[PDB]
Amino acid sequence: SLPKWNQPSKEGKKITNLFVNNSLTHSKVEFIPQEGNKIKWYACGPTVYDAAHLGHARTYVSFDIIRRILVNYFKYDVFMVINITDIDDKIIKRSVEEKIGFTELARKWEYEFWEDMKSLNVLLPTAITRVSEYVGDIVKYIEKIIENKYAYVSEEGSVYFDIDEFKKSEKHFYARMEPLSVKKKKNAYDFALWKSSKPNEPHWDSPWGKGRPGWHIECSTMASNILGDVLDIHSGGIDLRFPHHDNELAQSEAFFDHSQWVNYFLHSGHLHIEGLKMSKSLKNFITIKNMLTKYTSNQIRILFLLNKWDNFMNYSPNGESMVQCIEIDKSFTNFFAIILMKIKNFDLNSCNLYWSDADNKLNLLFRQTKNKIHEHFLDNFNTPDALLAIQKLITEINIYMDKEKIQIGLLLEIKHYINFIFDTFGLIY
Amino acid sequence: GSLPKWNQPSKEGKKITNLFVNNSLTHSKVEFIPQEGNKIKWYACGPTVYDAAHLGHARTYVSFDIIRRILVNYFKYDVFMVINITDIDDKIIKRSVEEKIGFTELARKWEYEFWEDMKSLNVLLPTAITRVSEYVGDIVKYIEKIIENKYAYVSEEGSVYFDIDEFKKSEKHFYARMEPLSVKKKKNAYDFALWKSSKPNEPHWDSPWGKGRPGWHIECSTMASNILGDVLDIHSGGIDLRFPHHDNELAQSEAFFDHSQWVNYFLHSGHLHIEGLKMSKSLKNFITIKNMLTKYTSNQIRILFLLNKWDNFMNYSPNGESMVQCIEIDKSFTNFFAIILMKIKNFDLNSCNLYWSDADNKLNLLFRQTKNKIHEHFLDNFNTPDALLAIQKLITEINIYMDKEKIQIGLLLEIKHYINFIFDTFGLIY
Ligand SMILES: Nc1ncnc2c1ncn2[C@@H]1O[C@H](COS(N)(=O)=O)[C@@H](O)[C@H]1O
Ligand SMILES: Nc1ncnc2c1ncn2[C@@H]1O[C@H](COS(N)(=O)=O)[C@@H](O)[C@H]1O
Ligand SMILES: Nc1ncnc2c1ncn2[C@@H]1O[C@H](COS(N)(=O)=O)[C@@H](O)[C@H]1O
Ligand SMILES: [Cl-]
Ligand SMILES: [Cl-]
Ligand SMILES: [Cl-]
Ligand SMILES: [Cl-]
Ligand SMILES: [Cl-]
Ligand SMILES: [Cl-]
Ligand SMILES: [Cl-]
Ligand SMILES: [Cl-]
Ligand SMILES: [Cl-]
Ligand SMILES: [Cl-]
Ligand SMILES: [Cl-]
Ligand SMILES: [Cl-]
Ligand SMILES: [Cl-]
Ligand SMILES: [Cl-]
Ligand SMILES: [Cl-]
Ligand SMILES: [Cl-]
Ligand SMILES: [Cl-]
Ligand SMILES: [Cl-]
Ligand SMILES: [Cl-]
Ligand SMILES: [Cl-]
Ligand SMILES: [Cl-]
Ligand SMILES: [Cl-]
Ligand SMILES: [Cl-]
Ligand SMILES: [Cl-]
Ligand code: NA
Ligand code: NA
Ligand code: NA
Ligand code: NA
Ligand SMILES: [Zn+2]
Ligand SMILES: [Zn+2]
Repeated sequence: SLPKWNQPSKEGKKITNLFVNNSLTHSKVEFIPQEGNKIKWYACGPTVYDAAHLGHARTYVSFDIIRRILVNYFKYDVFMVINITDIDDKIIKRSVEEKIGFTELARKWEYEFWEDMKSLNVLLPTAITRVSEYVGDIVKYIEKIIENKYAYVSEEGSVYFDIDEFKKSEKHFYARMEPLSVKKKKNAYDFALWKSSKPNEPHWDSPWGKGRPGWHIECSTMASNILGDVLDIHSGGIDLRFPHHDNELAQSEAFFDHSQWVNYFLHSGHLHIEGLKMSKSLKNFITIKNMLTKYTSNQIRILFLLNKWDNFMNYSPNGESMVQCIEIDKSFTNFFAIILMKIKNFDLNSCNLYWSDADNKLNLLFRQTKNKIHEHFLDNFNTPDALLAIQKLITEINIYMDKEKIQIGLLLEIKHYINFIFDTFGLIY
Repeated sequence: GSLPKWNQPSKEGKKITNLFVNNSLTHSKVEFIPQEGNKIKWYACGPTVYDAAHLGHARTYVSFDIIRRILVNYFKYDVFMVINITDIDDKIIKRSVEEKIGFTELARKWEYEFWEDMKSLNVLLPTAITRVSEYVGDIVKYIEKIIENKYAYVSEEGSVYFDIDEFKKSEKHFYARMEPLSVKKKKNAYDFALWKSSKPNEPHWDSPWGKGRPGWHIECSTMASNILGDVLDIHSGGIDLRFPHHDNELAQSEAFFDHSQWVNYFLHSGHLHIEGLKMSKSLKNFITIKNMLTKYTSNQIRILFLLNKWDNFMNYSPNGESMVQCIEIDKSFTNFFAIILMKIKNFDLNSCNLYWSDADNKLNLLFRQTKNKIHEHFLDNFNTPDALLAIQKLITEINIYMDKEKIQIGLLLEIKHYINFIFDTFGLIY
């Protein structure tokens, strides 16, 4: 009578002993691919009606880092999909007051969104799926949900998910991740898959009449069509856990008539500003473009690296939060300057190369750091502690370069390792 | 039992990739297992610095550079690599008297040129460089311990010789583990000098046994032992060095530590031949690395080696016959990057429909197949020839997809990043 989770079998799968905080189990569990070393991942994208703000940046940069860890560090094979919500009540209302038109507006703010991602060094996904391009597939998806007796059609022409029918099934549980958050309709908790459209509203043809997709049906449709019956990872901010993500699971479970559409559901914590979530609704937001007029990409990525992806974070404006980010950015910059110049200008003809005790000591700390970072990454993508490991290492390399006789080959190897980690962080020096 | 036995490392607590390597100790492909965790301690015999390096030298150092890059960059093993510089040697001594420029100055000259040649070929420097001139004191202490364990004796002239018969008697010791069939002052003709009493007009060093110079092989056991210790994961070199140089290193180090296995995996690269014979200084058939670089680029030379399995022999056709294919491959890669970078830049999100089409699905399917083919090849004793071919086939389809199909920009980025990742593992630069 309470929801259960099935862990993937380990037979035939890439095993790293990675553990992640899974919202389906409300706990840290071992990450195991559904197939081989493959990771099918779907991530909720923006509604393109306005600029993106620092809170959006927190989620997309945090999960960009995680993706980089998964691909660049652990050498998993990741296929990532992001939707663009270019049809929405919000897009419609903003397009009338601006009088610029449904599509011109969606395309404008989609452009600015990818430009903002580009500025933060956020990698593009393998696939981008616009809702406008998938309306035909949404209708076919909805039709099968009805064919499976888990959705019904109102007289106005709307289609609603039948929660009671879905629960009835022993194979299904509704609201797996937030159980306690639960005239035309059967039950008040039923939500629309297809919304009948007024003559003055944009609409699409359907077997049930002119209408528009409902709030959650799009994400289940596109992810199912591109990634199929089992997603390894589905991600988003914690606010989307209920009702958006829980409703995605009900739709996809109802469509495929199975019990687990997602193995691992990851939720980033919110960025708060003066104790409240950064939200357009609260008019407390800092745009990404505004943030880049005072701080660089490396500095902003360091800020997110310092805050565990799954915890809440508080941003103090006026740069109180960014002081530490700027100090770390400075130490990284100067470190690379010295080690690069020393590498480039080092002359072997004049240098004595005997492997000294200081060389042995630095090397030992270097290999210890590699292990500390590996354990940190396995521990739910603990970048704050991995970043500290790099800083401690750099403190000792700095001492060695200044005083000790330098083994050039050792310094090269150290530079290569730190480049590799910084590429995993998305830092660029 | 008249045949050497090999101890495979335990698998418990160690990184297992299912990599297989051609281990000259077993004369076979065996699963590679680190001695400790994911660490690999690796020692590689370096050059003798009395002259220029040639294409055969290049083949071995580039081949093992690629292998090192695969182990580190692809499989994420933790590798410590040591290369010696043989800057004391009969040849160095003979040339420095003919030139009258002086022993260290001459060795330092050709050492400089060796490293400039490696940098031109994009060969990464090892973690540790050990000059013999810097380790002669340690060489002497090493010899002392070998004598204390009764595995070496001192001639009256002041030379010190390894005692093969004493060494073989031990049940724990077997002499010539890798070429069993290749086996006056001395007890037996098969004994070899660890320390040689000093010839007149030759440089010399003090020792408890008199003025002398290290013998041919003692340096490599000494430096590898002092920095890496009693068990090397990997020891590498050209196949000609397997016997007597590498088998004698094993006898020296086993005698020093009095144990049974100093090296877990011994890798020997194949020779580069020119007109059916090994490229050799003695045969006067060699092409210098510098000479080669006036006609061909680093990428082209590395592609030449990528196409030939590291442990096979390869025949180099001169006048650029063998380099024709390499230059074609390098040009196709250059054009590929020029094109894919332009298409990425010119992509307009307003301009393009982004629906995940069946052509997008087909290219992606091929892309993931290529990743697995390349993984299987790297596990298959570092089969770069078959991996390079996999990249070439993929690039051909990406070229077709770009010309006609409506392109998924994110897919193209992922593909370009993977190819950059594989090309970095190859030491290619585009
Ligand atoms: N203050 C905040 N802190 C962290 N993440 C935040 C956020 N606000 C939204 N998201 C997240 O940003 C993404 C895009 O939001 S959307 N659907 O376009 O409004 C979603 O994953 C939200 O949870
Ligand atoms: N385990 C390791 N230890 C040390 N250096 C390592 C490394 N893995 C990669 N590099 C290094 O990281 C870079 C690979 O680029 S990439 N894949 O896009 O991040 C190169 O500079 C490698 O030498
Ligand atoms: N024709 C050839 N093909 C491939 N490898 C060759 C080679 N000649 C020498 N080496 C190799 O190049 C390295 C240089 O060492 S030394 N003692 O200075 O010559 C050794 O590992 C030789 O086996
Ligand atoms: Cl499952
Ligand atoms: Cl993302
Ligand atoms: Cl991979
Ligand atoms: Cl506009
Ligand atoms: Cl940037
Ligand atoms: Cl600044
Ligand atoms: Cl902070
Ligand atoms: Cl120097
Ligand atoms: Cl970097
Ligand atoms: Cl044995
Ligand atoms: Cl052993
Ligand atoms: Cl090498
Ligand atoms: Cl010089
Ligand atoms: Cl170069
Ligand atoms: Cl033999
Ligand atoms: Cl060591
Ligand atoms: Cl020799
Ligand atoms: Cl061979
Ligand atoms: Cl040229
Ligand atoms: Cl050329
Ligand atoms: Cl080049
Ligand atoms: Cl060839
Ligand atoms: Cl490259
Ligand atoms: Cl490039
Ligand atoms: Na139920
Ligand atoms: Na919520
Ligand atoms: Na014996
Ligand atoms: Na030989
Ligand atoms: Zn969604
Ligand atoms: Zn050697």
